[PDB]
Amino acid sequence: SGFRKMAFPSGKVEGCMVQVTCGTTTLNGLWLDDVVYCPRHVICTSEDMLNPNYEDLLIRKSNHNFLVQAGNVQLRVIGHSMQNCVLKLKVDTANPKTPKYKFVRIQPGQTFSVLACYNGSPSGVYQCAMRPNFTIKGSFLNGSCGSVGFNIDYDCVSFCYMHHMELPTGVHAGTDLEGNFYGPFVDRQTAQAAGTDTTITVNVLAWLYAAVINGDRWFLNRFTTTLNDFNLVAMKYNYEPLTQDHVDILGPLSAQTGIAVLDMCASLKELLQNGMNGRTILGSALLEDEFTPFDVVRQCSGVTF
Amino acid sequence: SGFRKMAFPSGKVEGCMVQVTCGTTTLNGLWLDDVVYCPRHVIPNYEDLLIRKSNHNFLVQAGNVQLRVIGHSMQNCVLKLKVDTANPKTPKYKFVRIQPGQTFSVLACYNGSPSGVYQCAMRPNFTIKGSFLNGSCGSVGFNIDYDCVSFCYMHHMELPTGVHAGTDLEGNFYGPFVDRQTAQAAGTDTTITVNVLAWLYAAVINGDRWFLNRFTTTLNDFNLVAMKYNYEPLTQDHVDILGPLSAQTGIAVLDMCASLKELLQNGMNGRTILGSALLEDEFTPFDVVRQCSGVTF
Ligand SMILES: COC1(CS(=O)(=O)N2Cc3ccc(Cl)cc3[C@H](C(=O)Nc3cncc4ccccc34)C2)CC1
Ligand SMILES: COC1(CS(=O)(=O)N2Cc3ccc(Cl)cc3[C@H](C(=O)Nc3cncc4ccccc34)C2)CC1
Ligand SMILES: [Cl-]
Repeated sequence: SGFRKMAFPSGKVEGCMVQVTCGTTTLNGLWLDDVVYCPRHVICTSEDMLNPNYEDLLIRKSNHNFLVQAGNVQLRVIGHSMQNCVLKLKVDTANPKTPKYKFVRIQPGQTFSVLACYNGSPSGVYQCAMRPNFTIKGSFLNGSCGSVGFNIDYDCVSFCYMHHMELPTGVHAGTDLEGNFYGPFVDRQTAQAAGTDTTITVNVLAWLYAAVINGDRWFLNRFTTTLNDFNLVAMKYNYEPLTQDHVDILGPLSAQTGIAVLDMCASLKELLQNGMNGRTILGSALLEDEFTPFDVVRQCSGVTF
Repeated sequence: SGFRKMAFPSGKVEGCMVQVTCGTTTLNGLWLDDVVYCPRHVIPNYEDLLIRKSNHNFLVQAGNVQLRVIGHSMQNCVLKLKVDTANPKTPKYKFVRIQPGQTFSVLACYNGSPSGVYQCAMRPNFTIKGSFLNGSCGSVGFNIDYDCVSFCYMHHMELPTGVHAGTDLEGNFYGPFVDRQTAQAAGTDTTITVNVLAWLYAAVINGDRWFLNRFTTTLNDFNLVAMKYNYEPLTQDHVDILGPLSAQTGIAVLDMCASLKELLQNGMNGRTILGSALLEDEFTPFDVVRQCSGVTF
């Protein structure tokens, strides 16, 4: 019993965190085999950030301009290249602590763990979701750039995010490990703002199924809904449209609890209309959207209370 | 910017998790140097049950390697299995006993394999609101101070309300519990007042000031009000501990108490604080300072 926002154990990622310094800028890098991956803005000044020409800034650098530190050991950079918004620093030593890993690009609604780092040293781990507007609501201070997001289903680390910047609203933007930004963001000090955010509907439904598994059914009703009538109502509360894929994905949780997806959609519609009336669901007074159907099946028991 | 429920990095603890099997029971153990620590219920008159066991009855598995048990002893509700191999991954560590209100990270494990990490607090009723399934017994709670792991909790059981109970690493239970199948229940819980105040200071630091007002209060008037909402009494020590956050934000502790008093009497009125519609009590003053400063390990 219980339902917590649970992160993956971070040990496999901790052994990959290094510090990268170029001139006055210091940030974090991910050391996998003989390559250190880091945000390309490590080559920038604060002035450069308005309209940086990364190709022009990079051609002026040599390998020995990049200082890489793994613990108390200085790594020697023997090559460098840029792939999209990430810099790949070839080093003389392969990381003996390199785990089994993949680089995966995720979709909005997907969750992952963030190992927040400063000066190549891990400070904390927390669970996050890629918002529908492609930002993340993280907890990051200056010096956190290069911190990574990941999942560890089985013993393989799937790296899905590298931190690049904080937007004016306090939310965060970054790239996959191939350097492609999530969303329409640029690694430039440009007037850019997160688009209007929405609630991840499939995740709220998954969390309502988690509540039923743990023994709570106060929020259910005798009604059902068509998928179209549910979406017409959901859009009015800034909820993401629910697709047939989302309905298919919720199939296993529907079969375990005995509550059809469209019947759980009817309960959500009523919760949006009435609120909670002094009650909570899994210790929360708001509808939680940062647990996916996969996270619920992973954390919850296979036997409904 | 941002404020999340953050756990310590778990790597130093992951390298200590092992699987312990005795008969039909399988649970987790903590391997430090040449000793594996686990709940004694893996084997009730525990001394009588233990005398009938030999070293070879305890099967200990670290990853894909079988460790050989060469001795065993009981300390309170914890079994200490002496093994033939010292853990080469043993970190710098201490065994510490925490107080209610203090927080810690839990590395939840099944079959000696870590599955997740989450942050939680020792409730004033000595239970923890964890997330554990069958097979999680022996999972540990800890804090990291510089490079030293301070082990503070070992999981033993789930109570009927779904909350959890366990011991320190010396085998002493947190709370009036016993390690047997009998009628036991968590007492009525209260809210950790000093932690709610710390979280209100975290909200101010993150730019949320709607709850701030011109009023102040006395410690006595605040405590009279707090007792009526099932909040723990606020002591002069709690006021002293909140000193740094008070100086940083410019809001006196009894000034923040007047805001909390108004939040208890009026509610949030459709508003949230740090993305929450409830008053959060699982961040200590030190957790707030640490997350709003970037301390590393
Ligand atoms: C909205 O302005 C802020 C960021 S900044 O200092 O202006 N900054 C400009 C900028 C622009 C583009 C890119 Cl790719 C990186 C950056 C940098 C940046 O985003 N750094 C930070 C990342 N993650 C959390 C940070 C919390 C605080 C400070 C800085 C952080 C540096 C919050 C102050
Ligand atoms: C009231 O909870 C139940 C627990 S039990 O299976 O009866 N149980 C009896 C018992 C007695 C003493 C001691 Cl020290 C440990 C235990 C065990 C226990 O507590 N295990 C569990 C711990 N943490 C989460 C668990 C979630 C599910 C199951 C079991 C868990 C085994 C479901 C009925
Ligand atoms: Cl995805």
